[PDB]
Amino acid sequence: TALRQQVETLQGQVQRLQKAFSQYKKVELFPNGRGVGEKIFKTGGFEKTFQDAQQVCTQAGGQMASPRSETENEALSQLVTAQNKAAFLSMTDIKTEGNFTYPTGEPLVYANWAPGEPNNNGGSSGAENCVEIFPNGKWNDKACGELRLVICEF
Amino acid sequence: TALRQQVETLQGQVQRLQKAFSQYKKVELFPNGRGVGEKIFKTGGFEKTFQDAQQVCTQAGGQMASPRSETENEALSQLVTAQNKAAFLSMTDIKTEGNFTYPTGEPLVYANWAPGEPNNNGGSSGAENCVEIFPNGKWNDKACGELRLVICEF
Amino acid sequence: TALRQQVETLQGQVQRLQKAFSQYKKVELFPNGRGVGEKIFKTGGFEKTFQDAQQVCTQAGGQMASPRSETENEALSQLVTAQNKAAFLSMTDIKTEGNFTYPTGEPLVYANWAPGEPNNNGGSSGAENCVEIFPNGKWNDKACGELRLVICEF
Ligand SMILES: *[C@@H]1O[C@H](CO)[C@@H](O[C@@H]2O[C@H](CO)[C@@H](O[C@@H]3O[C@H](CO[C@H]4O[C@H](CO)[C@@H](O)[C@H](O)[C@@H]4O[C@@H]4O[C@H](CO)[C@@H](O)[C@H](O)[C@H]4NC(C)=O)[C@@H](O)[C@H](O)[C@@H]3O)[C@H](O)[C@H]2NC(C)=O)[C@H](O)[C@H]1NC(C)=O
Ligand SMILES: *[C@@H]1O[C@H](CO)[C@@H](O[C@@H]2O[C@H](CO)[C@@H](O[C@@H]3O[C@H](CO[C@H]4O[C@H](CO)[C@@H](O)[C@H](O)[C@@H]4O[C@@H]4O[C@H](CO)[C@@H](O)[C@H](O)[C@H]4NC(C)=O)[C@@H](O)[C@H](O)[C@@H]3O)[C@H](O)[C@H]2NC(C)=O)[C@H](O)[C@H]1NC(C)=O
Ligand SMILES: *[C@@H]1O[C@H](CO)[C@@H](O[C@@H]2O[C@H](CO)[C@@H](O[C@@H]3O[C@H](CO[C@H]4O[C@H](CO)[C@@H](O)[C@H](O)[C@@H]4O[C@@H]4O[C@H](CO)[C@@H](O)[C@H](O)[C@H]4NC(C)=O)[C@@H](O)[C@H](O)[C@@H]3O)[C@H](O)[C@H]2NC(C)=O)[C@H](O)[C@H]1NC(C)=O
Ligand SMILES: [Ca+2]
Ligand SMILES: [Ca+2]
Ligand SMILES: [Ca+2]
Ligand SMILES: [Ca+2]
Ligand SMILES: [Ca+2]
Ligand SMILES: [Ca+2]
Repeated sequence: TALRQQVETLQGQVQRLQKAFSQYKKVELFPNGRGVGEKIFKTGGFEKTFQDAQQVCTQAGGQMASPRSETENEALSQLVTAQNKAAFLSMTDIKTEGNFTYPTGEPLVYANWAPGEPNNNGGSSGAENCVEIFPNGKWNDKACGELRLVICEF
Repeated sequence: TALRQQVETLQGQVQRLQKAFSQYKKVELFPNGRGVGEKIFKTGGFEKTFQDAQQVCTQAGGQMASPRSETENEALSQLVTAQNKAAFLSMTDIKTEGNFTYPTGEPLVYANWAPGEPNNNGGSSGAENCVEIFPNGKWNDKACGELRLVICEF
Repeated sequence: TALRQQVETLQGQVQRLQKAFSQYKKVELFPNGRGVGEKIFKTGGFEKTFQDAQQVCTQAGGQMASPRSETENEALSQLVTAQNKAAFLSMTDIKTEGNFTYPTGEPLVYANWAPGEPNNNGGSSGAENCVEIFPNGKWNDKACGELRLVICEF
């Protein structure tokens, strides 16, 4: 009976927590984050080389963005559009040229290459083994040593 | 009895959640957010026309700021003061000139017009049917096509 | 029995809350925050005098940073490194020259003074009674009237 009073009080605390949490997720993601399913993408609003971006995302507790669907890709395109800066994705063809994989090593389940890309031609930058996403959502292979918007996936 | 052990464990988890949540609300609102009652105002730190600001706030899961009291208005004034940029509020007199309403269509329950305002005179901008808030908290009717600080209400 | 169903449902809600909360802490701290133990440090990304920084942190619900260990100090150094701007710490020697204390008045349990510091010589700024932290983590006594990165502790 007293136990009953305790779980009804827990129900009220839990529901208030859920309400307040729904609100603070929306507050937190405004404006530099987007949620898709269980994933959250968030930009730090600065640019780094691919290598430094990788360290930054891991150190923060996440990883670089691996868009596995149109919906996830659109969310990233929304972030780079707002920031007006193209962002590095997680994927590279470093192990095998022309074959872009996630950092786990599996092949892409989704791809949105711009016309003509990937082309592995960064001019004076040499080969292009990383991937940038444009405001329109399209992808281009870019040299990993370039500076691009950092977006992390959590 | 075992059930008793389970709710006492729930009590501990709930309380730790409440403690950590109180802290992460303060962390999140620092420095671009303010809480007042059940409302949270947060600025994105960029400027947009009223129309674009409306889309941005809705898309993010909220709406534009509708200050219904002195306390809510002060919180907004704190945000525009920090950003040093005047912000659009939610209210317009688009439906009826001189009669400012919330987006629901109800009349203001609170108003803080600067001296002489509203005046519906944006010079070359034409009529003024939206509302900007100044660092001092005072209001001026401004053309909706101007760019002003975006603050959203959640 | 029905009570049993209610606490098992609470267990599921609590665990989902804990999972989502772990994720939104990491999202929130990226990139301007760091957690150490029960503390969270977060920079606002602007500069203020020591006096104004104190007001800002208190008003936000926290206080200025009081690094009490190497780990806490490193977290601050990570924030000023990212921002490329030295930050004020909480400690002053205002009450007694050469004796730096926390705002509670207790002496430092940890210190990381740069070589030669503290020296109480701000040139035209006069005496130096506050403390700045550099990107390398080292400390220098600086005049309290200077503008430095604002980091708050929550
Ligand atoms: C770029 O480089 C990568 C790395 O080598 C290559 O990745 C491979 O892509 C192929 C083609 O789609 C893919 O094969 C398909 O796998 C599907 C899923 O089932 C497979 O994995 C499960 C485990 O999750 C196994 O239990 C299944 O039996 C399948 O096992 C695969 O079998 C093949 C031999 O038939 C073997 O070569 C693979 O190593 C092995 N994979 C794994 C993970 O065990 C199937 O439904 C479908 O029918 C295909 O078999 C394969 O999984 C990828 N390999 C790896 C290592 O991930 C790309 O081929 C290459 N090129 C491109 C264009 O991306
Ligand atoms: C600017 O433009 C707007 C839109 O037309 C006008 O808004 C109206 O403001 C008036 C004046 O304050 C306001 O009337 C007061 O309403 C108070 C609340 O009670 C009313 O609403 C409840 C429901 O919440 C009803 O159950 C009550 O019976 C009241 O109903 C109102 O009755 C009047 C006729 O007497 C009718 O014209 C209204 O449409 C109707 N409102 C609603 C929502 O049902 C009362 O305590 C108080 O005594 C006043 O009656 C009225 O509610 C506003 N109308 C709307 C559509 O929201 C402004 O008049 C106009 N000018 C300014 C200066 O803002
Ligand atoms: C800069 O300015 C400050 C402010 O005056 C001075 O702070 C003092 O530092 C000393 C030296 O370390 C420190 O004394 C040590 O305290 C340790 C902890 O135990 C003391 O506090 C507990 C309560 O938490 C008491 O129950 C203990 O009995 C100790 O009490 C202290 O006793 C001394 C007399 O023996 C007395 O003068 C203190 O006021 C008193 N402190 C308190 C808080 O009650 C001990 O383990 C250790 O053996 C030392 O005694 C002392 O606590 C600090 N005082 C204050 C007010 O915080 C610095 O000396 C000065 N210089 C520097 C270099 O920082
Ligand atoms: Ca390549
Ligand atoms: Ca290319
Ligand atoms: Ca008007
Ligand atoms: Ca006006
Ligand atoms: Ca001094
Ligand atoms: Ca000095």
